[PDB]
Amino acid sequence: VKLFRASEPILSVLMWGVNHTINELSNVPVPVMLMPDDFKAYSKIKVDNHLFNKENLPSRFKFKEYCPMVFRNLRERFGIDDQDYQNSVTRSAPINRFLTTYDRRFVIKTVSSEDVAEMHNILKKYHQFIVECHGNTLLPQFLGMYRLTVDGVETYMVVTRNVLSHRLTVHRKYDLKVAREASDKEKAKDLPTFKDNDFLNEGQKLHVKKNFLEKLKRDVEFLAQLKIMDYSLLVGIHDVDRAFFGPGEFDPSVDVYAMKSHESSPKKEVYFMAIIDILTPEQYSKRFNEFMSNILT
Amino acid sequence: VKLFRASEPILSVLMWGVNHTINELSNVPVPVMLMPDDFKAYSKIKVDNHLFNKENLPSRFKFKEYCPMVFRNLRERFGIDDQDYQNSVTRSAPINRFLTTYDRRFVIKTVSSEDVAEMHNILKKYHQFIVECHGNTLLPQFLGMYRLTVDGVETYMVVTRNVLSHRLTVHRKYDLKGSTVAREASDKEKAKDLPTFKDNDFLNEGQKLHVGEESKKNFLEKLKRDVEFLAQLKIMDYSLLVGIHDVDRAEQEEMEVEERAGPGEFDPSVDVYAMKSHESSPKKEVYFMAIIDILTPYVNPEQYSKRFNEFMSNILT
Ligand SMILES: O=c1[nH]c(=O)c2ncn([C@@H]3O[C@H](COP(=O)(O)OP(=O)(O)OP(=O)(O)O)[C@@H](O)[C@H]3O)c2[nH]1
Ligand SMILES: O=c1[nH]c(=O)c2ncn([C@@H]3O[C@H](COP(=O)(O)OP(=O)(O)O)[C@@H](O)[C@H]3O)c2[nH]1
Ligand SMILES: O=c1[nH]c(=O)c2ncn([C@@H]3O[C@H](COP(=O)(O)OP(=O)(O)O)[C@@H](O)[C@H]3O)c2[nH]1
Repeated sequence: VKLFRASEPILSVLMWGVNHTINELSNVPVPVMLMPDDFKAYSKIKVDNHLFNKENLPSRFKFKEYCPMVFRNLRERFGIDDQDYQNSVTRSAPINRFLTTYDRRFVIKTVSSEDVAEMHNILKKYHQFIVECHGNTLLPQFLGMYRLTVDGVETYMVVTRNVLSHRLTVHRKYDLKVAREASDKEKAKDLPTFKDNDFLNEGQKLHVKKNFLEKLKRDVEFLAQLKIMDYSLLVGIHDVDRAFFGPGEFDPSVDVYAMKSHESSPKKEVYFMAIIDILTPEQYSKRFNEFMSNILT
Repeated sequence: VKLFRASEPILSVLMWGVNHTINELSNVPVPVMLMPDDFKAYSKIKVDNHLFNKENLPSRFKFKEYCPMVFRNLRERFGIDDQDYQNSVTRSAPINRFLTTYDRRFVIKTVSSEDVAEMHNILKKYHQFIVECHGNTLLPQFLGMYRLTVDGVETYMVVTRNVLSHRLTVHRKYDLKGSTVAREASDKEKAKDLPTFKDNDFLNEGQKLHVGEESKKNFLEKLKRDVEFLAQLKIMDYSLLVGIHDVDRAEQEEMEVEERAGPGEFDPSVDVYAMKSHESSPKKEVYFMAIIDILTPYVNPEQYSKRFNEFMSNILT
């Protein structure tokens, strides 16, 4: 009995909508191939209840899902079962614009209308690229894209697989990208978001092999070839020593970006690494890949 | 995996709609009491898909369900699981406005805006009457009420449990009102495969139904209660539907089917209007008898009750 009880009403709508669309999809056959119209398609449901089920849901709301067939296929190619996605979103309200599902498995990012249009422009080439990778890639893994309408205001969301581990507490986070550095406001947060200058001014390195770079070069060559800029690389460090289940112990089919540190590392660490924010040139490609090529040993 | 394949889009939308509302209802807890809000409530969904899932459903339709909590409660009170209701509507399209679910268990009647109004106007008294009779009534057992919009057109439908059996063939059928006037079946009707005979055809045929004292008394007590209730609510033009199933003929036809390559026993938990004929009776028969068509408000209602009951009393011995 899924009460869609949430910290606030828009989360109740997100839960109700992902539950709804994923069931509806379970009654839609898996095609032999996607078709171009699947790349221009959408689902839209408008709910108008009166004196009914208003306990946790709003009474009037709208839910739209962009390209349901394309994102169900992507979900498949990334190895995510549809019922697991639905459970991660509806079993418990998502948590803290940036959310994760209660089980920290997926992140729900609020995006702009421009970002939704941009993804619509990149989607067929992105999907074909993921086919040709067999999902082995450092790009964001898009699982769904939704518009919600609550109290007249529209909100747009993109669901991606979490870069960081959903079980291991991550101890230092870097948003590696002129020159950028952490605001002292951000620098005073419970888990800071250090940017590019303070990974060099701190002396951290990540000691591992070379095939990470082989995947990254393909990814960023693709991003540039699609005229995308402004993307970052997200890096997380987990210090095993800080500390049933275990320490440094993770499932690589769930934390897909995780990487064990070499025996040669000073600290006993596990790293997580992936590309983020790819919804918006060629020079960016080379400068950014250089920066990240000089951080593995 | 449910395609909702149907010969007409409206049927597909009906199947989608009952599926949707029953599954939504399964996330709403089951209340201790009904609140009065529950009798003025409704649920509305408006679907506008685009290049998506258009094999069977329309891209654009609307579905409204009335007092979903009250009819869920009624379903409970009549012994019907929500899961079974959903499955009879959605496993395969309803068939031949009048339909029954593929498994013959429930009847789906297209009704009018005024019928929906009168159903609201009587629903609270109807629920309490069902409550204080424990579901023991000849009246229609209402399980759902919906409004479909396909191609900008609104269709109201009312779901009821079948007066007739879902297994036993029904060989003769009458629609009796007890009216002073000459209710007789047209040559048109009388020329159909299973015609619905009316009063004067029931009398000019000398049909009686030997049911036996115990069932006859339960029946006449049920009917007296029910039609006093209808008179209280100023309701008229309701009929008694009677179906006769010939056990021997059923066996003959059954064997003529099996030759191309119990008997007369029914389950009163599903065929709730069903009665076996008396031990010492001419032919082995099974009857189904219930009241139908009770959504038309205001011969007076008390006068209608009187004439109706006086007629139905002597239709069975
Ligand atoms: O005594 C009542 N209590 C009610 O609670 C109630 N709810 C509906 N109705 C009757 O239903 C019919 C039209 O159907 P409906 O009302 O569903 O259409 P609508 O006017 O709401 O929508 P729309 O056609 O403008 O889009 C009309 O006779 C409504 O008066 C009720 N009568
Ligand atoms: O636990 C997390 N798992 C993630 O997978 C994840 N992805 C991003 N973030 C954070 O959100 C902002 C990036 O957002 P962005 O889209 O790259 O850029 P912008 O600030 O323009 O929105 C920064 O604060 C990032 O540290 C994540 N946190
Ligand atoms: O629960 C039921 N199971 C049935 O199997 C059944 N068959 C008919 N009816 C009712 O009887 C009248 C139609 O009789 P009809 O003469 O065939 O058609 P109509 O009078 O509209 O021309 C209407 O009240 C129908 O809803 C049935 N009710």
